[PDB]
Amino acid sequence: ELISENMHMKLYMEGTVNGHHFKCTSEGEGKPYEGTQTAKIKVVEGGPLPFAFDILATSFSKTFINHTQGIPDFFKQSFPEGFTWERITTYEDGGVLTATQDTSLQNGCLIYNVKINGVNFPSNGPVMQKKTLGWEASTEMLYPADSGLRGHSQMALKLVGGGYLHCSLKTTYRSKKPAKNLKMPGFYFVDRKLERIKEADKETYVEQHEMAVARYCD
Repeated sequence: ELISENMHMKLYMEGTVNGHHFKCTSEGEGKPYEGTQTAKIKVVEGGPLPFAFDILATSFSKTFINHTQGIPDFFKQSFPEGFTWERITTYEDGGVLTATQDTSLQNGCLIYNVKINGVNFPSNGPVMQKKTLGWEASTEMLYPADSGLRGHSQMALKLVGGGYLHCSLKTTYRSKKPAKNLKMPGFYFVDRKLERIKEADKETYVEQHEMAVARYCD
């Protein structure tokens, strides 16, 4: 019940991509039970980034998923302790972006800390050439594994000039709450779309929106 109808989040992010160091911060809010949220994001060091902001988008919030059909909510159950997540995104043209994240709750506000390693992005590929046009909608499948929850998804990054770049995502979410105090879900799906409200100055400011809704087969 530490998770109310409207919640605010604050985030710190640091990492490198192809050797380029950067940091970002964000402030956001959303409706955890409706599965919607928006974050206002700033590149605060290393800007303007020499790579498409799109590769960072999935690293800016699992408490904001509308868990329907009575699906136990691993994320909302984890508070006040919180949870971590860890992920590899593999791009078909050779780049990989891993991220590790901590989610905690401090004085009613969600606090995210994220670490990023982006490696081997092709120098003349669309990510390093900033020739990308955002993500299509996607679905993640989630089920218990390794004492946490494993998630898998595939995403398509739209490209300037047509065509898409395919990626796979593989995540593990880990609760910082004793397992005995968690009701695990069974296998399920989360459908989500990630959109921009606005951006400015070579992606050094981006306002990002996500809607995410959990379900079974339909």
